[PDB]
Amino acid sequence: MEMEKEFEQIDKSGSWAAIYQDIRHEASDFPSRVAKLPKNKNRNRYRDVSPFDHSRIKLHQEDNDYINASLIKMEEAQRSYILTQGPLPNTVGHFWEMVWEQKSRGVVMLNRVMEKGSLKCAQYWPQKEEKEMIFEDTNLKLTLISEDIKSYYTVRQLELENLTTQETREILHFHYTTWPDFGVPESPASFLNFLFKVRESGSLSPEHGPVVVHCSAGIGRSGTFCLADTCLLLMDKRKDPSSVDIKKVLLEMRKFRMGLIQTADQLRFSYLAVIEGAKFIMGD
Ligand SMILES: CC[C@H](O)[C@@H]1N(S(C)(=O)=O)[C@H]2CC[C@]1(O)CC2
Ligand SMILES: CC[C@H](O)[C@@H]1N(S(C)(=O)=O)[C@H]2CC[C@]1(O)CC2
Repeated sequence: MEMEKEFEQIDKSGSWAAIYQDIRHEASDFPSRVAKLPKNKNRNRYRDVSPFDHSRIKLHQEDNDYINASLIKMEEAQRSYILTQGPLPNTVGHFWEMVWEQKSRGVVMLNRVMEKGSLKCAQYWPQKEEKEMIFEDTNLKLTLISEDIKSYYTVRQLELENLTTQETREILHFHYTTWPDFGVPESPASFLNFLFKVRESGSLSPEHGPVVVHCSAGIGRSGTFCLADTCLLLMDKRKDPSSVDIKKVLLEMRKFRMGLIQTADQLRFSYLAVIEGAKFIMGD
């Protein structure tokens, strides 16, 4: 079926939970043996969210190459994404090592450091220009260059220096600051505006390594971001945009990381975002 009318048909019939459970039943199951080794327990935020072995990002280190991060490679859309958990106190150096080694331009953050009165990820970037951060375990230096605070999101320019080689690179930090502590946003308008700002920066384009996107577990909000982006790109590329099947795209993405889209409300919100986004592209 088309998307917008399949949407109203699920709303009128109130069957979002049944649709979402079907997706959960059909989703891929691949091994995640490296994630479950005892030496990696303090590298995982949640015991039930792990990267598959076949798609995990490897650190370029001979001691321990493990990080909780997955490469999502979308062949028809010609887009790749790295989805990862919010960094932990003992993985902030690994996080920036990955950004460096994978040649990423942008980092997309969809959570606040504290939500619901609890810590959802480490404070992993510097908050003042004159107070830079040094990660001694991976030999990297990180400096805040500029910050632009808007009503729904903040964009930061950061300098990452590899202290071994003295090479430097500019990294863009895109921080969506207004996702509610409970539920999903009422309108997708600010989320779409944010997606378009990431796109306009070059961070999603083939001349760079894959964008790094995270929330707390790296599957819920993060899944919504890449699902919406890929669906909109496919609608632009194909002769028949009504042929894009958001459930099929989601199942393709779940070949590369488990659990993408965590609730039926996140599934409905993803439909809403793609539907509204397709009207603005036209092109309007
Ligand atoms: C009551 C929670 C359900 O998951 C609701 N469904 S439901 C029953 O299928 O209509 C959708 C999405 C989330 C929701 O609260 C609002 C409409
Ligand atoms: C080619 C990877 C580098 O050798 C990494 N650095 S780095 C970024 O150049 O400082 C140190 C040593 C080993 C390493 O993988 C992790 C920390």
